[PDB]
Amino acid sequence: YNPEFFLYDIFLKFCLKYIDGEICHDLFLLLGKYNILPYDTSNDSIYACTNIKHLDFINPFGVAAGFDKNGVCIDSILKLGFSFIEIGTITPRGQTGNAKPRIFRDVESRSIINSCGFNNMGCDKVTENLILFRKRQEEDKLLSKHIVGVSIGKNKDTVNIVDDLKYCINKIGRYADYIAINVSSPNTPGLRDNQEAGKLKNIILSVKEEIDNLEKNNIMNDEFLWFNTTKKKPLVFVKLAPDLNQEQKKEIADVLLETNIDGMIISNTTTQINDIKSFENKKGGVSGAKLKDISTKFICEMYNYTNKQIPIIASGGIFSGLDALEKIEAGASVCQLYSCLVFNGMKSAVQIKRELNHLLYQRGYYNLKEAIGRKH
Ligand SMILES: Cc1cc2nc3c(=O)[nH]c(=O)nc-3n(C[C@H](O)[C@H](O)[C@H](O)COP(=O)(O)O)c2cc1C
Ligand SMILES: Cc1cc(Nc2ccc(C(F)(F)F)cc2)n2ncnc2n1
Ligand SMILES: O=C(O)c1cc(=O)[nH]c(=O)[nH]1
Repeated sequence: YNPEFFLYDIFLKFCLKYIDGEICHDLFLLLGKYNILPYDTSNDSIYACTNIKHLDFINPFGVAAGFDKNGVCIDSILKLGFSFIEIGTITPRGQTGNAKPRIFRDVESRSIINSCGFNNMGCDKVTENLILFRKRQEEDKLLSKHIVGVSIGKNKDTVNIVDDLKYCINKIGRYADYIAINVSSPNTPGLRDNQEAGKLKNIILSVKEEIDNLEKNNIMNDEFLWFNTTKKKPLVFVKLAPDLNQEQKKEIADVLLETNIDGMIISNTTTQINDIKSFENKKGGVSGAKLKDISTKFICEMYNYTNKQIPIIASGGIFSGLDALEKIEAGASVCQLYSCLVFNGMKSAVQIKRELNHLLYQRGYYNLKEAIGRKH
């Protein structure tokens, strides 16, 4: 460990006590931007590698979407010891999002509620940011093999979703290792942009198509077209809300198999939790420990319904190595953390990786890839 991490966690716990949540987030994004945040320079355990198709993760931990919506702070967040980051959700046109304050924490239950409503600087500006990250990456030893995914969304104003995605893909696809389609947020009407199997099916196919076109259109060899990490075309993921009945779930599984989607992110925030007293007057989706059991259960179901064919990215409610293993044995290949960072601070990646490494050894597993879906 380090004093650096120690000093910052005191600082962060202080901010947690006094300051508004969104103000804290921005301050830490700002420290990152300025590169005063601490680095995890440790070698990751080779027995904790993971992959989704031919996309390779130096470790099983990344930061979920909504954390660095505008890609202002990628180098620093990655250097906290994460293998990947999912920037966005982005929109073609920048939006203010809903009225502030729109992030509320509950320390006792280690949980968050939000109604940001896709605030972001918009596709063009964010693409400029990612471009600059990619150039920084070519000369930053700590960033090599690190993965940046991009989460893409419809504008609140907009009538048609596909058009919005196509635009995003056209602008930012060249710089992405994967694309995350989310139709799972709370906070855009209504309540969840539709994932109607026919709708979703239509959505997924349009996305792959746009990506394919970029490959066709460009005259360059892949080494100079894909200005990303993998040097190949961005994979396609879809992020699902956990607020669906068992039938809606089975119908979605078919669609993912039908379209041969590269992976699924399970899951987004939920609107089905009331136990939080602080949150009673509040609007939006809930994150953190209260989501943990719900989202795990959801991982299991979709793992079964897709016949284990389709790779899973786990979110959220994961704070410990134990929480991580529970997601992995349910059928998840990689894990994403949001809430843990707010709760546990700068050290989350370092701590969780150690915790998982120890736990993998004490359960007799040889490597991480052996534990994926081992509850069946
Ligand atoms: C403040 C806030 C903003 C979020 N913004 C997005 C977003 O822009 N796109 C997205 O797909 N998920 C977003 N999420 C959902 C997270 O990516 C994640 O799936 C969820 O928090 C569950 O993980 P956790 O329990 O570790 O927090 C957001 C969550 C919160 C807390
Ligand atoms: C205290 C706090 C912090 C914060 N986010 C935050 C940002 C960055 C990092 C860093 F990457 F630095 F770890 C850690 C935490 N939020 N977000 C909503 N409420 C928050 N309250
Ligand atoms: O931008 C938001 O408000 C938001 C998006 C999302 O996908 N999930 C979430 O909880 N909030």
